[PDB]
Amino acid sequence: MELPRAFGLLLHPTSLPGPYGVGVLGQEARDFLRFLKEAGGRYWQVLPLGPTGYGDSPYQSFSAFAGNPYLIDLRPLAERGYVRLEDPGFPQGRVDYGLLYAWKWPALKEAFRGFKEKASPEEREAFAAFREREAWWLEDYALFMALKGAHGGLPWNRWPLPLRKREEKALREAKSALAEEVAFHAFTQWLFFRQWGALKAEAEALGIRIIGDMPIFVAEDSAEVWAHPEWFHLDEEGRPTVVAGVPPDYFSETGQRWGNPLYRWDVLEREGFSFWIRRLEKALELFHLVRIDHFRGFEAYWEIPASCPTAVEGRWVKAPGEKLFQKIQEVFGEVPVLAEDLGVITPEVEALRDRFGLPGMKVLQFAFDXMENPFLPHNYPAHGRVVVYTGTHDNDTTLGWYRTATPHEKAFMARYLADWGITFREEEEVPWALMHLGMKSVARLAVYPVQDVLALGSEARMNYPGRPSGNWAWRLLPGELSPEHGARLRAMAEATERL
Repeated sequence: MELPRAFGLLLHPTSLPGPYGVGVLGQEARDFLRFLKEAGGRYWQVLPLGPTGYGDSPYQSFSAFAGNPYLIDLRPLAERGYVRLEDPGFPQGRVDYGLLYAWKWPALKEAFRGFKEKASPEEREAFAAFREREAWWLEDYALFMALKGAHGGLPWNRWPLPLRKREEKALREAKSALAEEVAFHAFTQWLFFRQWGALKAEAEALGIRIIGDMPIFVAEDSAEVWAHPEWFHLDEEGRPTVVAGVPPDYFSETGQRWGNPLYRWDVLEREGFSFWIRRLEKALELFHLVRIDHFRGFEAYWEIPASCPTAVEGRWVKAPGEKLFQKIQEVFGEVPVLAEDLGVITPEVEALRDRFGLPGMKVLQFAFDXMENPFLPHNYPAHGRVVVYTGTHDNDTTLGWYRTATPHEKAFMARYLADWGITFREEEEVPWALMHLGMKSVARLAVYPVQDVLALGSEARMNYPGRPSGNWAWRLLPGELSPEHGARLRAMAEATERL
């Protein structure tokens, strides 16, 4: 792809302001695009947009194709008279997922019954046309979700055998018995993609490009895994025999055990890689660029045995990334894909990343704990084909990171900033200082989390890997991201040839 000198902002839609407990795809989503555009930004980065389960994690989704029903704006539904909206008293600046689960799900089911009652026949036909078009994933997803309501919320590999093993009869039966619930689930998707679609056109008109996020491994308890068990390393009970993650590290004694099911790469290859083709086609329908997390996993992955509680035990296994990407380029003609190449990177990963022209990432928060550090701007690629962040959604906010930074990191940070003419007076100025450094760098694309723009502390951290609760809940306050914040970003971009 072509990456011009620009800046953008990272903001998961759940973090948008507005009523009813969670950011949605309506007015405030548009207001934020307007803000971005007037600030000179050309990129909006979001996290995966699928339905969430236990933990509320976008990275542990019930489906690789579906959209998050929590993101649906209920306001258009109320106007059409499908539902009456009663706000139960949501808190400010955070998603109370418990209340959202207890309130938003019923409200959606209400809107569906109300839709069936009053919707015009053209609305019903378009909905039905959507179901026919998206059928190759939707039928499994919608049945998957309905099956949870018939089975106490159990994961697919815990449902009765006939349903777990996907017998034709059991399936056809279940689909008949759960007809209405199956349709409700499909109705959430119809709404999601039409709403996302309208938002994507708004960004397009405003000249903003949306960077999507595609995890390499999908979730154990998900419709696609349930529908293609042969593609993953599962036992006959449908349970992972080995799981994903990363081995012991400099930054992690035990490493991280993700729990994701691992692909049977050889079986995907003989089959033709349709899963990947499908995922990319789909991502490109929603986004202009897509970031693939754990990119190095296309070359080799850490195979953790299921019966091991950490990441300490395991083995590296090669993956046919070279073959997959040659197939992708042959079939798509272009990989508008960004690579997440953090952690320990071998020359085999770099070769493969560079072989396909994929820009990697740089994280400033990791640049000061040691001049040779690759996260320092003077060590960036001569031509700047990289994305620089202060920190991602997995890191603390820059201010938060700085308050707990070691004495040697702070001292070197300040000496390095001065070498670039950047100085600061108070620790609260550190986010902007590092953003300026990133904008002054050769990195074609500087993308910053909105929390750094507001210089927020640790309370506004989005994900703390390792903590099981409290994540993905940060939300902006109405009018918190002000016009002055915009003009300030504009000037920085103007001053650094990013406009």
